[PDB]
Amino acid sequence: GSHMWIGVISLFPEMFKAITEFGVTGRAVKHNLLKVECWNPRDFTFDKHKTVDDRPYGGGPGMLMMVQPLRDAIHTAKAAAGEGAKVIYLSPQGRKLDQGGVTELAQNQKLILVCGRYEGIDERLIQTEIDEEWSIGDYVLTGGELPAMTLIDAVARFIPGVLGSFADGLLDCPHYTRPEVLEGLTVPPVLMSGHHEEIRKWRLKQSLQRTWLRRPELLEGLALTDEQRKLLKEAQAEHN
Amino acid sequence: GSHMWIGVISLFPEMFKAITEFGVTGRAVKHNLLKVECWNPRDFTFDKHKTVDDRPYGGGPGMLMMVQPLRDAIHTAKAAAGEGAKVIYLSPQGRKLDQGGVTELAQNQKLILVCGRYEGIDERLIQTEIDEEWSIGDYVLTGGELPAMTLIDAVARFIPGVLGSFADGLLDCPHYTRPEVLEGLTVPPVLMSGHHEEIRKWRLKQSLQRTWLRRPELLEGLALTDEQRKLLKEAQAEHN
Ligand SMILES: NC(=O)c1ccc(NCc2ccccc2O)nc1
Ligand SMILES: NC(=O)c1ccc(NCc2ccccc2O)nc1
Repeated sequence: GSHMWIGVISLFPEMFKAITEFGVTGRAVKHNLLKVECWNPRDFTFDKHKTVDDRPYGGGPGMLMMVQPLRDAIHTAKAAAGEGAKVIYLSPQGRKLDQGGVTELAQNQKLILVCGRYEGIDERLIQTEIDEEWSIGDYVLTGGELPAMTLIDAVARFIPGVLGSFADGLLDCPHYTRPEVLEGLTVPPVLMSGHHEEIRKWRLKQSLQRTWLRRPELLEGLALTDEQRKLLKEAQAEHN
Repeated sequence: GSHMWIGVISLFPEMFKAITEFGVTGRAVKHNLLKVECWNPRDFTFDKHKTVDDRPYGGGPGMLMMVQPLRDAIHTAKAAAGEGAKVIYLSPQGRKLDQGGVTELAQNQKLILVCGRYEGIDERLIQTEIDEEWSIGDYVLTGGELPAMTLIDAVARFIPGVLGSFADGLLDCPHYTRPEVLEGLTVPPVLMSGHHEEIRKWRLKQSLQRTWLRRPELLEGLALTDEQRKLLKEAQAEHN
C-alpha cells in the first residue's frame, strides 16, 4: 500500500541482513511492505584490486571513499529508483535525527542511503549527488551502515501493516508483566484494578513525571493539555 | 591490551554478525581486541513453544519481554563476565548517548548490553538488574539491537589498535580527493599548496564555520582557543 523502497550504497551490503532477515523489519521485507536494495561501489571499480578508497588532498592520516566507484554506484541506484527518490548521506555533520524527523523522512516513498566509510566522501559529491545530510546522533562510528539501518528501522515503523508514548512527546511510562511480585517488588495496584480510566491517568502521570525528572527540556517543547498540566503538578507535588 | 568484552542479551543474536564479521569492528573481533558474546532468552525458556513475551498488567496493545527467560539470560551473562561488568539497557528513556558519553563507556573493560523487544522490559528488572539506561537518540526502533551495535561500534574505536574532528568538539571540515575538478567544482588551492600550516588553519577555520552555521549550540559548549576565536571571527566576517 504505502510501501517503501530504500536503495542503499554500501561497501558492506551483507550488514543489512541484520534488518532484512530478522524481526519486524524482516517481516516487512518478506511481506513486500519494505524493499531494501543495495549497490556496492566495489562492483563499480575497474582496477585489478578493486580499489574503493583514495587519499585526501592536503594530506592527513585518513582515507576517503574513491569518487569514481562511489559516484557510479549512486547513479546506478538513482536510475533504478526513477523519479522522486531523495538521496540521503549519513554523517555526524548532518541534521540530527529525532522522531519528528523520522516521520518527515517516512513521507518519502523512495530513499537512497549513502553509507560512508573511512573519513567519508568528497565534499563535491555531497553538493552534486546528496539531497539531505542526516545524523543519528552526536557520536562517530566506523561507517554509515548502522546509521542507515537505524533510519530504515525507524521509518519502517510508520509503514502501515508493519506494526501489529513518544507520539505525544513524552518518555514512556513504566510497564509491568508477570510475576506479581519480583524480588520483593510489587506491581502498582492500579494496574490490577481493571479500572481503565484510572490506569490511563496513572500511565500519563508517570510519563509526565519521568519526562520531568529525566528529560525536562522535552517538556518545554510541549503545549500541555489541561489534564497533562494537572497530573504533572500532582507529580511534582508528590516528589516534593 | 586494553581489550574489551561485551556481553549481549538478544532475541536476535545473528544481527550482531553485522559488526562481528565486517569492516573495522570485524577486524577488531578477529584480532581479539573486541569480544562480543551473545545470550538468547529463547534458550532459557522451558515451555514447548519457547515463549519469550508476556502481557502487560493494566492492559494495553503491546507485549513485554517475558521476565523469567530474560532474567535467567542476564544472570548467565553476569556469571560469565565475572566482577566489574556494567549492565546497560538500551531504551529511548535512557541517558542520551554522545561522544563524551562514548568515551565514558569505553572506560569499562566489560559491558553487558540488554536488548529490549516489543514494548520493552519489566520496570522491576531495570531496578534489580540494570546499572545504566542509555539512548542512542530521540527516536523509537523495533529493538535494542541496532542501538547496542551502534554503542559497540562507537566504543570499539577507542580500543587501542582498532583504528589504523569531533575530538575538540567541532564538526569535521570538508574533505577532497581525486579528481582535481569534479563537475566544474575544483579543490581549494590551499589543499594543493603543500603548505602544512596553512592547510591546518584552513581546515580548522572550515570546521569552526561549519559548526557555527549548522550546529551553533555546540560552539556554546566550548572554550575556544585564541586561534579558534580568531578564525571563527574571520569566517563570520566573510559570511557577512
Ligand atoms: N552520527 C552518525 O549518524 C554517523 C554517521 C556516519 C558515521 N561514520 C561514517 C562516516 C564517518 C565520518 C564522516 C562521514 C561518514 O560517513 N558515524 C556516525
Ligand atoms: N533510542 C534508542 O536508543 C532506542 C532503544 C531501544 C529501542 N527499541 C527497543 C525498545 C522499545 C521501547 C522500549 C524499550 C526498548 O528496549 N528503540 C530505540
